[PDB]
Amino acid sequence: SNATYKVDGKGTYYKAESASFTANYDIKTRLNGPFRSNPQSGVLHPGQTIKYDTVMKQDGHVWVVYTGYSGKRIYLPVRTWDKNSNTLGPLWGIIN
Ligand code: NA
Repeated sequence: SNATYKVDGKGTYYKAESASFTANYDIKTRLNGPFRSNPQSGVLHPGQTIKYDTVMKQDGHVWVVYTGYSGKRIYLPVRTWDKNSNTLGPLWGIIN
């Protein structure tokens, strides 16, 4: 897997990707990195749209990363990911 991703020191796969994401559920966002155990930043509600710059795979999900007003980095899970099969669940929103 991950021929066109890189991998960081926590084993998170990442690559640059510029697009928007419109949520279709209340999706919890995280501070610090793409782990559900991290401190919560907040939520996207259905119909809210963010512009992201990086896609990551960690903690059972694909995540996208964007920047808050204050400059902080915010990590948003968008679908499930199975690492051993290299397959993805359905998106929880709309890309672009
Ligand atoms: Na992991």
